[PDB]
Amino acid sequence: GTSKLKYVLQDARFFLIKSNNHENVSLAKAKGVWSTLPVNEKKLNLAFRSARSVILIFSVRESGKFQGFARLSSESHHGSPIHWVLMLGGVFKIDWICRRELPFTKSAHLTNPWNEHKPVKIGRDGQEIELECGTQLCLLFPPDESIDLYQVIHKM
Repeated sequence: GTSKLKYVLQDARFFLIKSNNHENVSLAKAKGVWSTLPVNEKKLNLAFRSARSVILIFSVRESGKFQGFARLSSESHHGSPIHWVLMLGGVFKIDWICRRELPFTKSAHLTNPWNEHKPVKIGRDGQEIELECGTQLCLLFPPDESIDLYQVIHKM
């Protein structure tokens, strides 16, 4: 069902994360980590302290799709190096909420007030997505029955 998902997204903040290649998103899915340029690292650390949940919604450039979404479980911290394909700051730990894809064609009815009401697929890496549009975007994804949000809820 969708009820634990809606609970996780209650009063959350949402950020569009753009990746240049699929390999980086695959690494993030396997290891539960993300890293970003310093301008976005500061924004996400501020958001992590400000909100019950901070959700990163991932899209690989030119793919025409989002590749899933995850919740920050930590602020950034400077561990085992990660063989990203590229200056990058610290490492955020993340819990995946959905590892399934969603095509941009399916989110055409959602506009982001914090980016001039352009379709939510449009935005620079780090663009914040307003609460309502972000919640509806996350609910469009196909359910990921491999994930149990019980442990995610316990970290909030």
